[PDB]
Amino acid sequence: MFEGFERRLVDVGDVTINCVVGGSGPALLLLHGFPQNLHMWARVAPLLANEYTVVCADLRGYGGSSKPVGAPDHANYSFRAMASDQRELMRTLGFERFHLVGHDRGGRTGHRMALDHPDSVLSLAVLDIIPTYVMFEEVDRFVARAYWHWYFLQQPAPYPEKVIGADPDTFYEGCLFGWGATGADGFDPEQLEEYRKQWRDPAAIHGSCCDYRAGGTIDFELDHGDLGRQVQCPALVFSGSAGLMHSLFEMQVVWAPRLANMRFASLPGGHFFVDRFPDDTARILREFLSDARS
Amino acid sequence: MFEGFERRLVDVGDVTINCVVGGSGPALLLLHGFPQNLHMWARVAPLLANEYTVVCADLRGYGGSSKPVGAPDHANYSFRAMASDQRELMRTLGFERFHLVGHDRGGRTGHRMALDHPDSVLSLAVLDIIPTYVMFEEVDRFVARAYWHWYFLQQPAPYPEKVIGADPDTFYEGCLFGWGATGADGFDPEQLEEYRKQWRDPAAIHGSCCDYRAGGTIDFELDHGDLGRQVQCPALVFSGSAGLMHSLFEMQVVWAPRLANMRFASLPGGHFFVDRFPDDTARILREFLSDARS
Ligand SMILES: [Mg+2]
Ligand SMILES: [Mg+2]
Repeated sequence: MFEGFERRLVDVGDVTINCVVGGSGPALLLLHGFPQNLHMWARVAPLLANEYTVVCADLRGYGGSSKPVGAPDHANYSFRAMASDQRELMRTLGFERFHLVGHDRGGRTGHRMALDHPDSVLSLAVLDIIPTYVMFEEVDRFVARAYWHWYFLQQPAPYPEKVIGADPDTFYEGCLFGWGATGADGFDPEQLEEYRKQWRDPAAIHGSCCDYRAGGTIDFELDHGDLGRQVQCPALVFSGSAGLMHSLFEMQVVWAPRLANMRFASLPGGHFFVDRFPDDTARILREFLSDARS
Repeated sequence: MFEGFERRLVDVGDVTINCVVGGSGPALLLLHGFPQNLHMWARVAPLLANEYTVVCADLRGYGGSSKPVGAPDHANYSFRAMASDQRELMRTLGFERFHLVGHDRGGRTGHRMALDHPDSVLSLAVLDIIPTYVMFEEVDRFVARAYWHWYFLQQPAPYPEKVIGADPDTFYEGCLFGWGATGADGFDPEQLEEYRKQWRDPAAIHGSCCDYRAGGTIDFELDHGDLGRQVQCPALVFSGSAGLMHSLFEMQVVWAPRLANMRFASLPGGHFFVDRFPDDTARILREFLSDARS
């Protein structure tokens, strides 16, 4: 995978970020989510590398990046800290400004990065997510059941860590395959093994739990404080139209207040649509990036 | 434990209910909750047996009672089904009417039994619970985090079953001890070993998960249909004042619309106060039962 891309472990502040870099053209940072890592972009990145310098990076707590022990207030795993790492990675790789695409946690990191450092983000695509603030503030019995892990993973360490660690493949496969009878079909075998191998690392089990602890505390408070602001660069809300999120919330409604320049796109898949629709994901991203740059 | 009590496995229809019976005087049925069984009453029952014929029974899906495979609609684990079993158990043991005390799932079973067969329940004590309907209709980010298991346990079989199955002791200890520093202290070793035998039983892991799946579906719907109806017999709302519940809800507010004759009592413990305050629990239940009968 990532034939021809340079593989780099870059020290940024107090953590090291694992990434692959390939291509030429404007920089494009692709950030993964849970329970995955930069390998979710194994097919999409090579397709866009004919026009962009594509960087796929692992968020702190995931894949090959540092996984520090979470602080009692979880602040070292807020999206502000996660975004800072990635923005500094890009600056180190020589890119002061860059386009950003983020799925799941990576989209949340991107949203926070655009609010914290508007000048660094040329465009923002958030894949299959609604704002973290809305997820919690408007939770109801249906949202809490669908997103049960948003609450289980917030339990104090080391409880989720020990429960997950007793059989991580079973635990994460549930988060990845979800409950449809299609469920595991469609994942590329090679990318799926990268999710498996990397998630069995107890330090990554811990780091991802800390990301979720922060989400419901520090991130929620930071997001609350920024409700009077909008992301100003061109933005794309890109959803899996056959997924649970597209079904419980209206994209326009939850995002319009956060994005000053918003476009929409969807593919007929679920939350992990990038895994099943690599080529079409690359196509939609390329069209949006072209629109953004115009 | 339960010295002098008779052990009975009683067929009530399509399930068999495990119970112990002791004492003399009016019938008193004590129903346990999650993640426990009739042994949570090992100290309280002998104290009350000097004035009541005390029956401590295992709910279907728990302890030594039948644990059928959950139906796709979870109806065989509704509180209506669980209540029917216990009312028939009492009738078979010779009692058409009895006092009822329930903690956690057992209190939910009791509320539903009083709504479905008011003439069979002479008095109803609900221990450390607020109504199922409220738990779900008024959920917010704090409630969902505190009662995360109400959402994890609703995930489709066999997922929670396999996650829990990999390390039952770690999973249920977190449910029983909680996150506080004095979490594990103060549980009687003998009673704890009986809860543990259940924790490790795959059929009980499944049964309890199905109880939670029904609670969020069939039970919520049945309860919705009965809003406005109040149980008429004397009732006691008995809570652990040092616990989470007492902290997020007001007992008066959530129970008043459900109980026409309501009294209150509390002990300075958490959700599992019965384990820590057997003598005082019996004292309070004795005082309430006397008041009820008078
Ligand atoms: Mg976070
Ligand atoms: Mg039930």
